[PDB]
Amino acid sequence: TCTGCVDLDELSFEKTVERFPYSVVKFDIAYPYGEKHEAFTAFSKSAHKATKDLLIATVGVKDYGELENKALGDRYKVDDKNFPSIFLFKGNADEYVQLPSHVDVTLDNLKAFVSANTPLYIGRDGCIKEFNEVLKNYANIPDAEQLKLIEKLQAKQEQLTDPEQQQNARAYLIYMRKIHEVGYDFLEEETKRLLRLKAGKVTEAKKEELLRKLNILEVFRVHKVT
Amino acid sequence: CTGCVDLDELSFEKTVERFPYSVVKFDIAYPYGEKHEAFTAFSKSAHKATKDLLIATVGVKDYGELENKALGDRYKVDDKNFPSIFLFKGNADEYVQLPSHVDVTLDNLKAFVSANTPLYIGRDGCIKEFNEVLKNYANIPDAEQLKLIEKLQAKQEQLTDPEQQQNARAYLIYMRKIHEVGYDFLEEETKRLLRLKAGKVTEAKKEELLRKLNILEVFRVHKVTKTAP
Ligand SMILES: [Cs+]
Repeated sequence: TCTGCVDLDELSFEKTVERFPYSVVKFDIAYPYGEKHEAFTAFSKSAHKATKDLLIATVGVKDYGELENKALGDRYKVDDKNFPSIFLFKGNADEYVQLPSHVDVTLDNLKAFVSANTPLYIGRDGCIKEFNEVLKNYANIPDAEQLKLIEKLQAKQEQLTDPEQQQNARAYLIYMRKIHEVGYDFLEEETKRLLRLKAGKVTEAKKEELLRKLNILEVFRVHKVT
Repeated sequence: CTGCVDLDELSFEKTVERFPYSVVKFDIAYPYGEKHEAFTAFSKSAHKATKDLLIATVGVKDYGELENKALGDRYKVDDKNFPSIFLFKGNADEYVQLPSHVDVTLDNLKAFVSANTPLYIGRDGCIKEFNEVLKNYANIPDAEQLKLIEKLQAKQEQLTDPEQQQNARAYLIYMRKIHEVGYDFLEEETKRLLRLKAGKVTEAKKEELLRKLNILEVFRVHKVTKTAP
C-alpha cells in the first residue's frame, strides 16, 4: 500500500473514519503506483510525523472482476475516470471535502489541502513549528539576541518527548550555534556537506535525516544578509 | 482480510489508540492459510456485531527492509510462532495475548474477546437490539407479545443492513408463530431446521440453517409459565 496509510474497505471504512478527528483518503486503483501515489506516500509519512489526529487511508476500487469496494466508489461518486480522488473527512463519512479534480497530487498540494480545510498543519519534515516561529531572520538578529534564542530553544529541547523531534531540535540548536559563530557563510557550507553526504553511501533512515537537516537549514536562510 | 485493517510501524499505535478494543493478528506479510481464514471469519463476525472493535493485522514477514520488525519486537513476536494474536484495550500498551496453545479459530477468537472485554460478539443471525427485548417472549401475555411484534416490525422496517433485514424476518416469523401457537412452535421449528441441517448441505446452506437456529434459540425458555393454546 503506502507506509502509514491504512487501506480501508467496505467493512472498515466508515467505522475507521468515524474514529479519527480528520481523515484524508485517497480513492484509487486497487494497485496504485506512480508519481501521485508516491506523493500521497510522502504525504502519509509527513502527516504522521506532524499530527496525532489525522488518519491517512486509501481505498482501492476494482471496477470489473469480482468487484472490490465498488460500494465505496459509488458512495463517493468516484470511478476509473476520477482516480486518484482525495477526500478529507472530519469524523463523519457523510461530511467531506474532495480535492478539486484540477489540483495536482503533490506532497505540497496535499499538505495545503489539509491546512485549508482543518486546523492541522503539516510542516516540512524536520521543522519544529515552535522553533520556526521564533527563528525568522535569525541570521540578521544581533549576537546577543541569537545567544538568547539559543538558551530558550535549548530549554524546549529537553521539554520534548519524541526522539525524532528531539533530534530535530538538536539540529536546530547546532545550526543556531554555527550561524551565531560563523555567520551566514555557514549556510552554503552546511548545504554542500549535507548534499555530498546525501549523494554518497547511506541508508533509508540516513537520507531522511539529511533531508530533515536540509529543511531545518532552510529556516535560517534570509533574502539579504545585514 | 475483509474488514481487517493492516497496520504498520506508522499507523499501528495511532490506530489502536482510537478504538476501544482492537484484536491484532501478527503474522507474515501476505498471510494465507487456515488460521488467517479463521481470523478473516472473525473480522466479518465482529464487524457485524460491534462498532467498537478494530480488527487488524500486522505483516512482519521480516526478510527485506524488515517492515514491522520493530512492531513485532515491541510485542515480542517472532517468525517463530506466527500468528500471534493480541487484544488491546484502547491503547498499544494495555493488551492481552492469546495463549499460543489456543487454536486460532472463529469460536476462540470470539471467546478471547468476550473474556477480555465488555464486548460481545453474538451468534450468527442474532440481532442484539431484538434479543434485548425478547427474553422470555414465549411466556409473556399475548398483548405484550403483540406489542413486541409491532415494535420489532417497526424496527425491521428501519433496518439498513441487509443481513439484519433478513435475520429480522426470521425473528418476526418466530414471534408471530409463537404468539399464534405457543411454545410448541419451538419444538416444531427446531425439528424442521434440524431435519434440514442433518441433510447433505453445503457450507453456505449450513450457515443459513445455523442462523435460523441461533435466532430460534432466543425464544427458548427455561420453564414454560404461560398457559398452552
Ligand atoms: Cs465521530
